[PDB]
Amino acid sequence: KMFHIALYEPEIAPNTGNIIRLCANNGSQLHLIEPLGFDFDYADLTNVTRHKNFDAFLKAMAGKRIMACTTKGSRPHSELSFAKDDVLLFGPETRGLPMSIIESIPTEQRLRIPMAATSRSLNLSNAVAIISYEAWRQLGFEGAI
Amino acid sequence: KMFHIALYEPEIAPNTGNIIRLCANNGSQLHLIEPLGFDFEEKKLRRAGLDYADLTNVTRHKNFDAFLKAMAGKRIMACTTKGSRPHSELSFAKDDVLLFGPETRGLPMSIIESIPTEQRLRIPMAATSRSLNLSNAVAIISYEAWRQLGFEGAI
Repeated sequence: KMFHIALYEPEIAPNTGNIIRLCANNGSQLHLIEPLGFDFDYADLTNVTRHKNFDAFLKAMAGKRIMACTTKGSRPHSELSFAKDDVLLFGPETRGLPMSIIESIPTEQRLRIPMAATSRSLNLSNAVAIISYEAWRQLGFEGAI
Repeated sequence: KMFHIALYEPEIAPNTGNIIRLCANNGSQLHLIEPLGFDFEEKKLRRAGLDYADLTNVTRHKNFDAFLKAMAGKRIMACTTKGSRPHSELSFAKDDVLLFGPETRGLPMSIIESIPTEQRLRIPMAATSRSLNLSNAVAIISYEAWRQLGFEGAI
């Protein structure tokens, strides 16, 4: 696997469906951190790991570098130096990551996607796509045909 | 102002909802080339969490000929699997057009073969059997292009 995409308590089933397919496209593992806000190709499901809670997730990822998507004390995603086996952690669609999780992540590991003057947020699946494909670009798209 | 995102005959309303957000976020104009596979019903933007103020950056074109007249003189990149070079290998510039085929079909051959090979873009893939969701493909290519221009217009 190139990267670990981690979704904290995701809300909207279609976004998670899109992210599962995206993870097959960039060669990444998806991690769903329960509780999920909806019910849970078969080859596309061999790339998904469910974790009972955030603590179980941390144990399973112990030793990996965790990047969090947040606008609090973050740089533009393209300014971080990504590496194989990085974890890319995303908050749910309507709330973002809780402060207790954001505070446990150093500011050097916080990333945001730049925005123009517009009040609308990006769809979560598109945000994962932009961040994971920027990270993959930095690794010369290792494993692509 | 930044780029022109052009969707040829898009099929699925939620993808277009996502791409409206993408274009508002990077300071781009969205171009919908009819026929579309959905309307812009009040009820339809409602389900997308959007309204008509979000459509101030959207242009509808009656057909591809109308689109070409409107884009007269602009550089047109085709985002296609029958593309030659990865999206990140092209050098983008302000006012570039990024043209995407619909969800289930590619662009017609008359469009693809009329575009120089060096302006045909593909997104690298681990698994080539599966295609990218159209909203994700737009996101990847438009934000790579915006990165090359130092995210001009971000706040």
